[PDB]
Amino acid sequence: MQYTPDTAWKITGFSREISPAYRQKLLSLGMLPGSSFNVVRVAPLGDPIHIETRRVSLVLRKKDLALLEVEAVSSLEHHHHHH
Repeated sequence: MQYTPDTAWKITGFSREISPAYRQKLLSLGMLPGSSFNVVRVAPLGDPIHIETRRVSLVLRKKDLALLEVEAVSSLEHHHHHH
């Protein structure tokens, strides 16, 4: 139950073992870590991990997810604009 259809994963950064292709993609986009993303769905049949982010959609293999540094979020904090 490591991967679920609804999970808020925090993005900390890519691992060293990470491939040059994926790593380069981070360099190409100025949207580097520092936020969280939700999983669109998880295929137990044996398909890669499909994830969606308000920024863009992307799919990575299970191994790729393990390599990427991620952390679960449960802080649950909100600020009031006024009053």
